[PDB]
Amino acid sequence: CVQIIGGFFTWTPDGIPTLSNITIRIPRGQLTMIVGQVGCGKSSLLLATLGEMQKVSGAVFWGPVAYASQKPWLLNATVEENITFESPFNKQRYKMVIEACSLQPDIDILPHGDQTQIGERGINLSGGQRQRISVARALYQQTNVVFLDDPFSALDVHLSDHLMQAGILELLRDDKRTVVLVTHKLQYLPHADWIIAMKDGTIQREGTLKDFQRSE
Ligand SMILES: Nc1ncnc2c1ncn2[C@@H]1O[C@H](COP(=O)(O)OP(=O)(O)OP(O)(O)=S)[C@@H](O)[C@H]1O
Repeated sequence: CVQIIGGFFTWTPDGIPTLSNITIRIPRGQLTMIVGQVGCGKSSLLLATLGEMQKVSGAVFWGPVAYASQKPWLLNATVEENITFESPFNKQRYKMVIEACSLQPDIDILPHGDQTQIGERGINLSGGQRQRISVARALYQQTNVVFLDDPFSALDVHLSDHLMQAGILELLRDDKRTVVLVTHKLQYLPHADWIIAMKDGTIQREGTLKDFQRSE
């Protein structure tokens, strides 16, 4: 599991802290949503769980962890390359990830059916395509933990439903990975195990769905 006790850090060598008194357990094989308002330390907590931000006074334990950031990024290479990301290619695995991301038709829409040279930052692609490619990169890698920083911001309702069904609840939940996804929707609340509510950089309440509905 991913254990955190006494969260405390900020974005400076000295200054007022934004991370304050966070204690969270992320057990294996469990969907964990993080919900809250705009500016409640969701992605900050994501990067702190990563070890990206060495906290001032606190303990954090859990490694190579797959992670798709909020702002999508690409390489100066092909689509297959960005989705493989220096990994030995697979037939069934890669085709599964391609189909489960609702990406094969739009991939075939491009001027080059595949191995198309993705431009610098993705000028000849749209935001939703970049996001789907990032989510495919995150899902395709073989690892224990996956983070997805709101992968449903530039997607429709149909594509988001198909992604959360085929790629998340059927493919991620298949191999029993520790999926930690942060977003704000309705369909995903009853599909997770632990609900995490954040307010002003503090965990307001914590627990499961029933422990959240039986509390204030
Ligand atoms: N890379 C960074 N460097 C310095 N400051 C940052 C950085 N990222 C975020 N911040 C600051 O940290 C504060 C909180 O940022 P976030 O944690 O990303 O907000 P959030 O609502 O919890 O998650 P979002 O909005 O979905 S990314 C913001 O006010 C930023 O000014």
